[PDB]
Amino acid sequence: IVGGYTCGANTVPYQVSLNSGYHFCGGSLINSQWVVSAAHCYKSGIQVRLGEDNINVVEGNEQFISASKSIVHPSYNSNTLNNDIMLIKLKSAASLNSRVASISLPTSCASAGTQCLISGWGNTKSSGTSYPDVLKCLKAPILSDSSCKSAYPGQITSNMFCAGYLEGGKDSCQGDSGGPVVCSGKLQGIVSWGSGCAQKNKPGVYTKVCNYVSWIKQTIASN
Ligand SMILES: [Ca+2]
Repeated sequence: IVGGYTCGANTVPYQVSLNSGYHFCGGSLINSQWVVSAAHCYKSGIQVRLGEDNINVVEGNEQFISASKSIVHPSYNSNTLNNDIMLIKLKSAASLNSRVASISLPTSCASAGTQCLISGWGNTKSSGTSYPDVLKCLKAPILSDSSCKSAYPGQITSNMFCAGYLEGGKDSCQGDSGGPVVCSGKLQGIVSWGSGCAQKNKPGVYTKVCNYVSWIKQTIASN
């Protein structure tokens, strides 16, 4: 996260770190056994880390659970990042408490202008490189469809939305991928892509979760 702030330990209790020997992507806990992330975060040998603040120190509230199964969206396109969504099942159920908690799925899609909370352990620099140890947060608004498509002509599907600041300086970045965008208490987005981070006229692009709620529900009911 570029130009964000320190969240505060366990104030975002649905935030997970995906670990394959090192943190590489975020995710969201949506019930005691399931995590939503980005399909481009796919890899084998995922361990899901819940209750994290400092991802390099064991602070006492963590739960480390291996994934039993990953399921990339059937229509995921790795060229365009259309349908950039994946489900991860945990080998055992997480214990839910004040520090580990699920986030609700949306019943209806979010509206342009709505302020949302984006979080992760990704790069905090615009052009350089610095990765944080504690969880970073950012408030950012959903941008109109028209301004999104203007920023990224010929690249935006109806399964994507833009959020952020056209003036630049505030954005998600690499290492935040797969993490949450939470608006009005619902998971509305997944950190997907962007042209650089925090650049003028290049806002963040997010997977539009409300288009996938049927697929998530049926997949969880069968696996
Ligand atoms: Ca930790």
